[PDB]
Amino acid sequence: YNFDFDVMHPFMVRAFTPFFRPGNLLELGSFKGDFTSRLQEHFNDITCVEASEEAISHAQGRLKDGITYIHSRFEDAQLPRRYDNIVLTHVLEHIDDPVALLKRINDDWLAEGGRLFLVCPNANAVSRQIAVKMGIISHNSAVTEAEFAHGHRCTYALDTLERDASRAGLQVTYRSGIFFKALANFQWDQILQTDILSKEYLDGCYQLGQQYPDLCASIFLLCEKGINQ
Amino acid sequence: NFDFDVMHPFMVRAFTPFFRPGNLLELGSFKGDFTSRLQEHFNDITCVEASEEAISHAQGRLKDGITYIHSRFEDAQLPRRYDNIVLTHVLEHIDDPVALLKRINDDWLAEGGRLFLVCPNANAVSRQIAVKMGIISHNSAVTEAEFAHGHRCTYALDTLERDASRAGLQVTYRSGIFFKALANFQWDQILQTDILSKEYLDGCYQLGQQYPDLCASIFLLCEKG
Amino acid sequence: YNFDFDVMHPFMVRAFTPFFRPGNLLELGSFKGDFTSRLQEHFNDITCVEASEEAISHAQGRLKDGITYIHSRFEDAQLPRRYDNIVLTHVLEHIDDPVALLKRINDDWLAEGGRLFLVCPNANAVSRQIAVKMGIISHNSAVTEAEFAHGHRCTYALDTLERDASRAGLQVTYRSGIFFKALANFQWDQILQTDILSKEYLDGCYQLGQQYPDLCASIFLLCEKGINQ
Amino acid sequence: NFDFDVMHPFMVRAFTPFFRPGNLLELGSFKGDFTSRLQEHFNDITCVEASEEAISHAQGRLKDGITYIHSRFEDAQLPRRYDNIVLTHVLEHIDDPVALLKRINDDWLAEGGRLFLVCPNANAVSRQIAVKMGIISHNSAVTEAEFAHGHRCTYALDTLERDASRAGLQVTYRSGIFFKALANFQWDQILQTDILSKEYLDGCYQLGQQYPDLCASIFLLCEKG
Ligand SMILES: [Cl-]
Ligand SMILES: [Cl-]
Ligand code: NA
Ligand code: NA
Repeated sequence: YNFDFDVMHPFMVRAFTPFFRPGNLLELGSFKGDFTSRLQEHFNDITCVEASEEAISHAQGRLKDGITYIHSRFEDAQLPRRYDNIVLTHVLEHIDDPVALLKRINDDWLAEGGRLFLVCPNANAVSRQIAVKMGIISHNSAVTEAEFAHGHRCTYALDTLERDASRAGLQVTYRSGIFFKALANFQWDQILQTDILSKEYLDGCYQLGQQYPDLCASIFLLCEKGINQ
Repeated sequence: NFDFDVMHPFMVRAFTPFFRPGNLLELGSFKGDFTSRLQEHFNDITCVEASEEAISHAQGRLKDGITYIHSRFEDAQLPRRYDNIVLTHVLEHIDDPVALLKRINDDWLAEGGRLFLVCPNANAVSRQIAVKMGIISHNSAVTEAEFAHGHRCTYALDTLERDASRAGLQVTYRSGIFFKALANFQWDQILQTDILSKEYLDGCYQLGQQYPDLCASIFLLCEKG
Repeated sequence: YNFDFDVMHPFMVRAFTPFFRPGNLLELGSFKGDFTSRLQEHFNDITCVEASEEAISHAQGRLKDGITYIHSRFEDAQLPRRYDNIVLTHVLEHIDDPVALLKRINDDWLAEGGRLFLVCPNANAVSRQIAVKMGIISHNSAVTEAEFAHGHRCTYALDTLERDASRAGLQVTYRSGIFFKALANFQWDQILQTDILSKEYLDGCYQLGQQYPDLCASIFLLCEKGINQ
Repeated sequence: NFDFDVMHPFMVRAFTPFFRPGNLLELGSFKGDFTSRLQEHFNDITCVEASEEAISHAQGRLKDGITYIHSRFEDAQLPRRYDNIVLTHVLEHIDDPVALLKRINDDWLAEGGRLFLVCPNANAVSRQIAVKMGIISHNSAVTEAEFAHGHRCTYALDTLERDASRAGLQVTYRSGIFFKALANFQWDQILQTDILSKEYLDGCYQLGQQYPDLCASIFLLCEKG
C-alpha cells in the first residue's frame, strides 16, 4: 500500500468525474502511466506529455492502446491539437516558472470549453499542519529538504495556487479539496497494512474533505480558458 | 433584494460546471425569477409550481421553451425524466423532505441526471453571529418568523446529506454558495451604499467555495442511487 | 490504553491550566476519581460531588488526602462554601435539565471571580463527522443508541453549549477546543498499542485543535458568574 | 478608527482571563492609546517606546503608575522582569523578530510570566477576499502600502508560532481576536452608519474565538521556555 497511488489517485478521479468534458484528454507529466490507466477508464483519446524517456517507455509497455505519447519538456512541446480536458496533478509544484506553464495551457492547449484539472499537494493539510506544530516543518508553505530533493519548488495552498492560475490568464471556475488528511503518508502506509481503518472510513474522509477544502491532502482548481491576446 | 440580486446569479454560477446536456426540471419555480436565469442555459425547461398566481406571472414574463406544470409535488405527473433537476430554497419548507427527494431519485431523475439541491445554511457566518448575539437559540433553530414563512427545518451539510442519503440519492459533491458575514437586512442596507463592490461580492463567492460550512447556502450535487 | 483517560484527561488539564484561579476547586461528577487525581497536582482543597456510592467509595480509597467527598445528586447538593474553580467535564450531556445545573453553578456555587470549566464531547469533531458521512450516525448532534444507553441526553456543539450556558445566566469568557480528533476511539485504542503515532504527534493534535475549536474531540467553555436575582 | 475603537477593547477582553497578578510591560506603547486600557487592570505598568514625541504624548494623557522607557528594544535596560508582557501589532515591523522574542524569553519575562503576542492575520476573511479579488497577491504578502508603513511580514498562526518557538518561548494558547469579513475602510464607513450594532461586534468577537485562523488578529499566549 502506497497512500498516493492506492488512496489519492482513485479519489482524484472521483473528484474530476462530474466535471469531465466530452472529447479528448491531455495528461501533462504522465510519468510511468500510473494515473493514465485510471483515466483510460474514462477517455479513449489521451495524449501524454512526459520529459523522461525511461518513464514514458514504461507507460508505453504497460498501458492499453489509445495513448499518444509525447516525449518532451513542457516548454518545448508542440502539440497537434487542442484538448477538452487537461490534467495537471502533482506536477505544478515541480516547475520553476509555474505561471508560464499555466499560460501555455490557457493560450495554446485548452480547447474552447475545455477544462484544466489542476491539483497540488496542500500546504494547509491537517497532517502537514501537525508536522509544523511538531517543528518538523518550519511553516505550512515551506519546502522541506526531502521535498526539494524530490523536485518541489513550492508548496501551494489555495491562495497561492489561485494566484498563479489567475496570473496565467486562466478562469478559475471551481475550488475544492481532495481527502481530509490527518495522518502523514508514513503513518498511512503502516496503518493501511492493518484492519484499523476501513474503506468506508476513507470514503468518509473524501466526503468530509469537500466541506473543508483548505484542510485536504490536495487542493483542486477547475479552470477554464481566459482570452489573452 | 439580496436573494434575487446576489444569491440567484451565484447559484447559477455554482451550477454551471455541473450542468448536463439535455433538459431541466425546476421544482418550486414560483414567479419565474430563477427560471429566467436558467433560460440562458437551457431551451427545454419544465417548471413545477403549486401557486396558480405565481405560475401565471412567470408565464407572462418568461421566454418560449417552458413547460409549466401547475401542481403540488405529490400530485405532479411529469411526461419525461430529466437530465438536470433544480430544487433551490424549497426543501426546508417541505413537511416530509425525504419523501420529495425519494420521488426525485426514483421517478424524475434521468439515468445520468443531476439534482442541484440548495438550502439556506444553519452554519452561515451571519447566522452564527446572530446565535452568539442571543437572537437565535442555536444554528439549526427555526425562528418564529422563519416558521411563519413555512420553514420546517434549517439545514446544515450534515442534515441535508442525511436526508438526501435517506432518499436513496448518491451525494456526489458538497459545496457552499457565498461567504456571508452580514444578515440580509444589513446587505439590503449596505447594497444601497457604495461601501461594497461587485468585485467584493465575487470575492465572497470565490472564498465561499473554500469554506462551504460557512456559506449563505449549501449545495449538494446529487445523482440517482 | 484508553483514549479518554490516557490522552484526553491530560490535555484537558493542560487546556485548563492557564485559567485556574488561586483558591479551591469543586469537581462536579467526580465518579471514581480518575480526573481528580490529575487535579490534585494543582489544588490541595478539592470538593467532589458524585451521585454513585460505589464510585465515590473507590475514589476515596485511591486518592490522596485533601478531598471533601459529597455523595449527592446535583439538584439536592448542599455545599458548605463557594468555589474559585468549578470543573464540569463530560457530565452536562448526561443531565435532563442542563440549564438548571448551570444555573446552580452560577447562582449558588461560583465564588466571586470564580471560573467554571465546562467541557463536553463535540458533535462536530472530525471523527464524528466522518461517522456521520459513513451513515453510522445520522447527523452530528444526534444521540446514538449506545450513547443514549450510556446516559447521554444531548450531543453538544459550540452553538448549543454556549446557548445553555447563556440561558443559565453564566458569562462565557472563552471558547476553545481540546484535541484535533480525526479517528474514532475504537481506532485510537488499537493504534495506541502500536508505534505508528508518537507523543509529539498527539501534542500536535492538541496544538492544532486550538486553531479549529469546532473540529476538536471536546469543546471547552470558560465561564464566569453573571448577576441573577 | 476600527483599530483603536474596536480592536483595542477586544484585545483587552481576550487577554483578561490570562493576565497574571503582578506587573506589566508594554513593548511599543507609542502614544499610550492601548496603555490607557491596560491601566484599568494594572497599577504597575512599564512602557517601552522609541519615539520621543509619542512617549511624551502618552505621559501627557495617562494616569500615574507608569514607568516610561524611551529606548529601542535592542538598547532597553529594564529594571525588573515582568509577570505580563504585551507585544501587540509590533512584531510584524521588526527586522529580526526572533531576536526580539528571544530577549523577551531570556531577559524580560519573569518565571511564571506571560507574553501576549498579537499580530494582524494574513488569513483574516477580509484579507482573503482581497486576495481573491486580485488586490493582494496572496494571504501572507506584504503590500506596497504595508511595507511603506514598516511591515516586513504578514503573520499567520503557522509563521507566528514558528518564530515564537525559534525564540525559545513555550506557546501555551493559540487564538484569534475578531471575526473580520470587511476591510478597515469598509468598517470605518459602516461604523458611521447604524447598520451594525455593538452587539454585532461582540458577536464577531465571540465567533472569532471559534475560528482563530479567520480572525482580524491572531493571538499567542506564551510562557518562558
Ligand atoms: Cl432515464
Ligand atoms: Cl523571574
Ligand atoms: Na495579453
Ligand atoms: Na433573574
